[PDB]
Amino acid sequence: CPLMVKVLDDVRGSPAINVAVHVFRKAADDTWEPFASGKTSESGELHGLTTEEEFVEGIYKVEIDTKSYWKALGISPFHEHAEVVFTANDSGPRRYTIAALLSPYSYSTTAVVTNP
Amino acid sequence: CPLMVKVLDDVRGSPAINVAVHVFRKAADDTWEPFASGKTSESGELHGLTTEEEFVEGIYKVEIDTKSYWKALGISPFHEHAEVVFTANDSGPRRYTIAALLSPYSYSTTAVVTN
Ligand SMILES: [Ca+2]
Repeated sequence: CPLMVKVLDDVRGSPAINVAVHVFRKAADDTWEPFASGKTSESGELHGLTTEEEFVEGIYKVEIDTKSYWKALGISPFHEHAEVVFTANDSGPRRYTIAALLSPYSYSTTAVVTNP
Repeated sequence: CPLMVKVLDDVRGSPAINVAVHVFRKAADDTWEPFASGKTSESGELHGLTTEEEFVEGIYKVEIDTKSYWKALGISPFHEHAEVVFTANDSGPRRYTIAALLSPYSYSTTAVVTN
């Protein structure tokens, strides 16, 4: 599993469950092509987005649907989504974990990158 | 000043100076229309991006060119840029400050909206 996303809720001190995540890959015409998507589990994690084969080198955008998460909890948020944009696999396959720590008017995002 | 952007460097504990910042407004066709841009000052701040008359309700994207900032310092970065996408909503709080706290493999962003 070469791309994983983990999301935490900093208001309630819990994993952020059922958060929609969309991944896009920058296409040759500079548009964003849908690549993969899913929802976080009860642990706040989203596994199984892609495979080593499918996950070619390129520029990827991970969009985390934070606004819907806050709306479901009955909280007024500021951001539409959290966005993480990065070049992946430029020197061969790597494994990427994108974390997002969410508050209504702020978020933090970190990447952990490991070599298989 | 309806909109200000402040950028900080969490490796050296300093303002992030001469960082390119681009703001876009979402158009009816869902494309991103250039709205304002500039480079951060010696204080890490970018003022004078827009006026009250120009800054209408809608969805805005702030793209901060972090990759160019780190690479020039000789430090290898992860992100292409930092992105902040938000809805501007008319109410009492009318001055928006978007702050970005930068590290090579992470960033934090907060918004302060005051009256
Ligand atoms: Ca390459």
